[PDB]
Amino acid sequence: ALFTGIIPPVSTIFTADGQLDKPGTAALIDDLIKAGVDGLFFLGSGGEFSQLGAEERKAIARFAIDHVDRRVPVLIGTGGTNARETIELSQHAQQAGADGIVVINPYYWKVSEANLIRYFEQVADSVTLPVMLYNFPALTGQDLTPALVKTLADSRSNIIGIKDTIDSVAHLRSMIHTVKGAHPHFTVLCGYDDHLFNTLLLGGDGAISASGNFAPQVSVNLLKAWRDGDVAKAAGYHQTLLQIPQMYQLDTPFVNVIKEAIVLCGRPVSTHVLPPASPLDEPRKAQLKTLLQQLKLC
Amino acid sequence: ALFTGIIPPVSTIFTADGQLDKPGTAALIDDLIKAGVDGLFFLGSGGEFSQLGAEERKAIARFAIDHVDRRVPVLIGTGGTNARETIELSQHAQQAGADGIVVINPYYWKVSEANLIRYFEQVADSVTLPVMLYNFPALTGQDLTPALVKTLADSRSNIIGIKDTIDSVAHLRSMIHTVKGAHPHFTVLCGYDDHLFNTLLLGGDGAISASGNFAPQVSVNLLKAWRDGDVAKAAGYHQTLLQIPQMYQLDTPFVNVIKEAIVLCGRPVSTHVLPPASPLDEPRKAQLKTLLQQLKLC
Amino acid sequence: ALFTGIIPPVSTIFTADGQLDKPGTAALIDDLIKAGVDGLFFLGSGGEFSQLGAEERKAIARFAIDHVDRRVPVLIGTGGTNARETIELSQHAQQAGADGIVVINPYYWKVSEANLIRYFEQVADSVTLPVMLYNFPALTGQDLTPALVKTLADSRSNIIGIKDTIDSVAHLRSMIHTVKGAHPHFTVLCGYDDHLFNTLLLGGDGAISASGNFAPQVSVNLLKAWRDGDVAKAAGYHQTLLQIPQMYQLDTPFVNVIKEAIVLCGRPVSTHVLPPASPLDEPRKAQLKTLLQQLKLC
Amino acid sequence: ALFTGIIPPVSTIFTADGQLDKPGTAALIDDLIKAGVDGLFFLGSGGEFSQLGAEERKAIARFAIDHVDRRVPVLIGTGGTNARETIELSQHAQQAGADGIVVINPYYWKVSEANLIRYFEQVADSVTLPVMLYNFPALTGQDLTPALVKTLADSRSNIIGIKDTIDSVAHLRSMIHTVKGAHPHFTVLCGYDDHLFNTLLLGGDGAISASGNFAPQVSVNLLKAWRDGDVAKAAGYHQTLLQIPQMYQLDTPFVNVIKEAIVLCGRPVSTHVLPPASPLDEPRKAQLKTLLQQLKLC
Repeated sequence: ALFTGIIPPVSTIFTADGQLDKPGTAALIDDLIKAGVDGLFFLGSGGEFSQLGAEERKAIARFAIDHVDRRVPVLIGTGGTNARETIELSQHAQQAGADGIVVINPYYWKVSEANLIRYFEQVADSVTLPVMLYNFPALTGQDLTPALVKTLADSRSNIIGIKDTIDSVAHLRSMIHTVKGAHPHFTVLCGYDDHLFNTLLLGGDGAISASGNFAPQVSVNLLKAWRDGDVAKAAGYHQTLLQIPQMYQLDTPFVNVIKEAIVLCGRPVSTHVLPPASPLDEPRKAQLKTLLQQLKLC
Repeated sequence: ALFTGIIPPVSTIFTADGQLDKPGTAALIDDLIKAGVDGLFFLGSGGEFSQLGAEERKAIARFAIDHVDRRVPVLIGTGGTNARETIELSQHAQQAGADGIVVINPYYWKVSEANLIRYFEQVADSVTLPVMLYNFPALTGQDLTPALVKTLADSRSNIIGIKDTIDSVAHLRSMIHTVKGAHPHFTVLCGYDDHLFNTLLLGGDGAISASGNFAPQVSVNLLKAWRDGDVAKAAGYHQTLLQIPQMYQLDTPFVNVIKEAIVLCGRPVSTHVLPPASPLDEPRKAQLKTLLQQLKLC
Repeated sequence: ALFTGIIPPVSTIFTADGQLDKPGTAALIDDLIKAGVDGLFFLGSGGEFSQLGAEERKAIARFAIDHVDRRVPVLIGTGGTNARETIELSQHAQQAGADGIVVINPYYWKVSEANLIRYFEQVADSVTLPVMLYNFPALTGQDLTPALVKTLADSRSNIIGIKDTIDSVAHLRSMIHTVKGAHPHFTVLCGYDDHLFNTLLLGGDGAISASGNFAPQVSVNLLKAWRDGDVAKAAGYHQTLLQIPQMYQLDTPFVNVIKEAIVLCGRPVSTHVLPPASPLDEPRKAQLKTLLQQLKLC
Repeated sequence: ALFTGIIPPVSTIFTADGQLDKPGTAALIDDLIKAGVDGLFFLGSGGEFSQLGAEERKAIARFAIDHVDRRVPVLIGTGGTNARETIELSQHAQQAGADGIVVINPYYWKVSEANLIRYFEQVADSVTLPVMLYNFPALTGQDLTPALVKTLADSRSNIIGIKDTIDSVAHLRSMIHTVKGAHPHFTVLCGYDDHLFNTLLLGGDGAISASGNFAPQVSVNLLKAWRDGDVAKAAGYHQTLLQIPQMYQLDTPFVNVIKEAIVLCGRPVSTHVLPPASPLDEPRKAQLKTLLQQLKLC
């Protein structure tokens, strides 16, 4: 099984001019690797892919992949509405030395199931790289059901996992049973912090979640405990992870929260986010601080 | 009141290599002007804006505005998820000689109301051109309520109309009462064929709907009858417009249907559509044909 | 085709004790018959069926049927969540002299399609009377799709119509094509005032809508103009019907608004509504009056 | 803090005549008490309250309370759509010897926030008994938000808890923070098996879930291990509770499954369920058995 464990959706750090902050992004990558994460996912939802252009995405992926310099596995999110661009971005990631790609379903038109299967088979066929599906139905308006994912796993041997982003035990349980019952080594990662423990107890593989950025040690330690057979210890970390997502309510989009949390937990970076996101105000920044306090994360 | 009447969401015609087909899209523009439409909207949902890159969108806008050569008012859809690019596209449209822009709300993240208002005020401020809002909640997953639209119309004097794309008499009626009650010259256009008659009877302004492409005369004739005070004749056309939308069920996305309907109703163009959309099969094409024949549209 | 034209969902008039007001309900019934309605529907949604017990419902139906004394067709709404109670109420309706029953799908559990079909088949089999289905998904949380309705009409020859209560041209168009395509005399009635004109133009049969209570003449005169082929005259009435539904926003539930409109339009009755509905306040009554005045309904 | 811990939504056992099976129901009640549950909740969703009439409900409550004979706390589910009936049933429960009532929001009309508050306030004023709210938005179409629940707790001091029936970590977390932050001894009980562990870790109080009927020891043993500070032993039971809910997919509604699981697990009763539920077929009963085998529940 590929891309198991704790794989944070890394924030892209920008300067006040809205340009890739290389020193800041590099420093975050290095903090993460040292914290013992199992890989790194650039240009996910939290990486701000949907607010960046194609050439910015390429320059960021290239910088990120080069800086990681093969210390851990690197995933690049290459999805969008423009299918020709998805292929372009996917082929670029392979060429640039990425280890896999993460592909969201098209999220403007909710395309027919025939067109959807066709779309994923086309992007899978454009690269020799492993492909991770990305389900985030709150944003897309179109669920990748366990049956559809099994159909895709059946069709293409490089479709090898899913980031399932949903506040639903049922969806995760059903994803694991249906897809991993057919394909034991297909990887299921939850996209929310507070589902990581259940995902592992269900037979899934880890998490790609926001708190990987500012509190990686919690998910890293939970995974270690679980793999060590120390379930009480794992549950202690899960208790923290249960409370973290309160902070995400502070703004929508909450990419600003995540970066402000990185700063508060001890890594000074610029916290600039791209429009239509906006800076987090001082009150809500203070609120974020007391929440991290109250969880001993800072 | 700007941009009233019948304003088709013009299909972008592509060659089989997926490049702008210039003769084909010129031919379509010319068909539409001659059919007596009150304006033309390029790069809406049916224009395939979400499947095109920024530089493609610019070159298409340029070609289209140029070809129209001011014979009617021209609208360009400049929206997306990347707000910096929306501003870039909006400024390009103004520079290229468009008469207005149409701006959909961001449709990946469903941004907070504060961020949404801020987004629309920033793009409105980026141009000196009139701005039409674009509501399509079935695709965006975020409705632009009548109260929100009224707030925006209050905030910016260049936010001057809305394309309201919803199968809902209540939404339209409430959009007209709430916004036009405050701003009598604010333009409300429905985005569905089968609501044009109701939109007019409610005190709204016209339609930007797909059948504008292949059966413009029905809408143009309805509007002429309505403005002439001949309501039985308008309702005659409405009866045809009530039935047209059956064809949109044939595929999803149904941009392929619209282009095949252009061909069947007498204008030979490539049908090529961009991925993730795909060619309409011979069976559903035959179904389209009997439907159009049915309605005496070919 | 059974139960076509204008069939008001008659309000049940209650004294302040919460008991059936016989003189008041009688007076309403007689006004409606004199107005030229094609039938009367008791204990629909606007009839407060879900706020009444089985024995109260039996008493109301009996009173209502006897008072109509066969001068128009009578429908009784017999649905709920307790299916044994549905059969009891449906058989009582036939025994009491009703001409048909109107049955909503169960609206607590959204029961499986197999259980749903079985439910409608058992109730249809419990009586020898015409059975009209009732779709109201905003309240039930379970749409009766055109396909399912067609399956039910195929299955049982006394399943002969539907009240389709939805603000959707598509749902009404599709119900007409799918079900009436297979069953030419299957009756489709819209449940909203502002869809009556479109329903008739689509090939459907009439309406069961709240405004039949306080402004029956608008719908009655629309239907008459349409059957006379005076479409312009019909569309004039439709313009009033387009506007009426702004009053239903004044409260939820809005049975109070409907009874207050009855009084305002010239028929003094108790306004009492059953819990959890409550009295309309004075300011909202004043708003309602100016609306009715406005539309020259009083 | 009232009604904490494990409180099964007791199945109502019916003979094939659709009548209360007193020996069967009494045997179930005794198994549950002997298993060490913290209380018993009759006429919840799984108790078929919505398929029963007022007088049937009174007879069941009375029988249940008398048979329990004060050995554990007894809750009666008194809600419905008919508010007058709710008051009747709520007052009867106090009179019959119940320790508390559990009241769902009205589920036909989604009544205004003002009507809803008034509703809960008037049922809580009709009794001197503790009142538990019941949130089940998948069925009701109307969520009881943490803010509304806190408003109700602020308003009436006998409104002392909630059954929150939702597959959502966020809704449970936010209910606990909002309501228990203002009212430390307000009880939050999850309605799903697979949320019991999370509910306790969040600072909530227990569960009312279907598996309390056929596998009460799993929840009882989870709660005991947690209160003993044996978190690893609690997590082991949670792993079973994670997997149990695949059985509820076997039918909708799934009250049949629950009764068949009671039989399979060692207690022979009528499985009769009330229409529009139906018998579980032989294939699905076999599936259920292999699920219970596989979790060592029988």
